[PDB]
Order: sequence, then structure tokens, then C-alpha cells
Amino acid sequence: MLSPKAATLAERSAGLAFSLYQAMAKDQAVENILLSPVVVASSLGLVSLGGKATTASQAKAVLSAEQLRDEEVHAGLGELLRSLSNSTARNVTWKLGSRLYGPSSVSFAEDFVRSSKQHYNCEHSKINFRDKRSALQSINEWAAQTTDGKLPEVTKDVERTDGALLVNAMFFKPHWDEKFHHKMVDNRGFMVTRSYTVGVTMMHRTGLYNYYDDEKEKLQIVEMPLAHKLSSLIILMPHHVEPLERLEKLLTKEQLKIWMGKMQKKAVAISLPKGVVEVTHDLQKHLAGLGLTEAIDKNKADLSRMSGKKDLYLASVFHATAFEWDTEGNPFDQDIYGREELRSPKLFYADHPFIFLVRDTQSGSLLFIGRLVRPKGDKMRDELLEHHHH
Repeated sequence: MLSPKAATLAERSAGLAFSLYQAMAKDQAVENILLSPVVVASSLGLVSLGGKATTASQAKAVLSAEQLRDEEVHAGLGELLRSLSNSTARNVTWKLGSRLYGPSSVSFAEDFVRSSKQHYNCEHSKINFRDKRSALQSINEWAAQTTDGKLPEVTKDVERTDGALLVNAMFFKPHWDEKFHHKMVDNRGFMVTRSYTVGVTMMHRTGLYNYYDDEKEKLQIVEMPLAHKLSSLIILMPHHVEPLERLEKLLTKEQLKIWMGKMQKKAVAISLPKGVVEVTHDLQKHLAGLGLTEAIDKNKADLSRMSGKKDLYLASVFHATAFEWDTEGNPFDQDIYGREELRSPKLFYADHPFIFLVRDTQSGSLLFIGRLVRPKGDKMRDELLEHHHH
């Protein structure tokens, strides 16, 4: 349960993540997406904490928290960050770290260091970008240790090497309410496009799931509850191997509510790719498009509560995540129903791009939003199709 202030911040974090997802989906250089609305919101909260006047008020505007005190925002966001660990077993299936990297010359304000550690658990470090290999090495080693190797490299290059770099490294592993059998795993092909396919490992399972097959919009939507039904993972996949652009037009808070109402518990034979999906996003360019124009500009930025010096701007906001799909979950009472209960299951075979969301069941807040377009795997030879499976 959330306080009414944190509950309204949660709705805006979800609406903000929907906007960031759509902005990134337009970009053709973007393949996989992985956003945690609460971690995106906390980044804006850190701008409101270290910023001043327009720089700080724009962060509250982007987060629609202008009609709330600064202390209410930092406490409400600190509350939502702690609620993430509740539905996910903290420090084992869910890991998060936040670090502000300032230039070697810049010294952080002792009051800012205390309040950012208090509300956002933010770490602070100085970094010399003259030696570009040792600056990237420090960032990647920190993100690797934060996620215990699951995210070994945040970025290969830092573009703006003259300001504050905010890095968020995460590891999330959905723990199913009903586990997959560890041996219901095999090698299948994932059609990235109609002409491109990568070799992937897949995990398979048949059970009762809330499901809807939308024949007019040609797509399936299934809800997979996570540990103790405290949150659930929703997957939207088109019927055909197509670019998700079309589904992303329909992906609105209103259509999702409609789709979820049309769902009903049916026997479903789910098959998903198994493995770690690593995604790094620099949200700086997209945050300006949402209203944060002062902080990202070297001349307009006022991060005086952060250091006590202009010429210090939000150079980058890295949102790096390692999202693992695995068989592990809670054990399920085998033979609770039987083979006649799961008789003609609906097929939900995720061998082509799909959109997914992690939703808190109690509050309805969005934990994650993303899409799996290109999983890790080598391109398969087209000539293998000349050799039929008979």
C-alpha cells in the first residue's frame, strides 16, 4: 500500500515511462527497450534535489509534481523505490545502484551527498575523462559489481565528458508464481524480422493464465503472475512477425485497461526466450523533449545545490538494465487440476518481437516497460532451411 502522494507519483511515473518508450520506439537505432518508471522518476527527483529555480522546477513539471513541496517529492519517490524491492526479493532477483559522476575539479556539496543518499541511495564519484579508457573502465566496473556481472558494460563511449553523469545499473529477474520445469528448455529460432532469425534457448510451460486473443487487431495478450501474485508480467505480441510500431500506436493507458478487462483465465501453452537481455539507454536526449531543457544545457543549467558551481550540467542519464528470463519461480502443486483441465491450450509462442510490462498487483504501478526485438544469439544460416526436419 502507498500513501496518496506516492500513489499519484506512481501514475505519473507510468505515464512518463509510456512517453519515453514511445519517444525511443520512433528512433530506428533503438532495438530493445527496458525502462523502470520509478528509476526514471528518481533521476528527475535527483535533478530537483541538486538543481535550483528553473532547473529544479522543470524536473517537478516533467514529473507533474509542481503542486507538491520539494520534500514531498523526495519522500514520495523514496517510498516508491522501497516498494519495488517488496514484490521482488531485494538484492537477489532485483539489484539497483545509482551513481553521480562529476569531473575531477568538481566537489559535491556535503548536504547534497547526505540527502541524495537518504532519499535515492545515490553514490557520488569523481572521474577524469582525459584518460577515456580509465573513465569508461570505472563506470563499467561499478555497474558490473552492482549487478554481480549480469550487466558487464554500461556504455562503450561517453559523449559529453564535461558535466554530471547519472548512471543507474539494474538487474531484474521475474520469479514466476508457478515455475517452469528446469528441463522444459530447448534451442529454437527467434525471428527478429521476416528475413533475420537468431538461435535462442526457449522455456516452455502450460498452465492457467489470464489471456485475450484480439482477432481484429491481430495480437495476443497474456498475464503471468510473479511471486505470491504481488506483481504480474503482461506480454503483448502480434500474430505476425512484424515491427512493433503498429502495436505501439495502440499501446495507451486506456487500451491496456480495455484489454485487461477482456482477459479470462484459460489453459495457455507459453514459450518464452530464456536468458539475460542487456539494455543501455541514454535518456538525456529524450528527457529534453519531455520538458527538462535547462539541466541538459551547459549554459542554462543551475546545479548549485549539487556542487556550488554553474558550468556543471546533466551530461548523461544512463538507464542500464539486465533483465533475465529464467525458469525459476515458486513450486506449484502438481496434479492440482489434471490433463483434461489444460486440454486444448491456446498457443502463446514468443518467437518474434513482443512488448512487455511488469505491473504491481496492489497499487497498479508500472515496475517495468520494454520490448524484446533482438535477443542475444548468432544469426542462423538461411541455407539450413533446405534441410527439412524429417
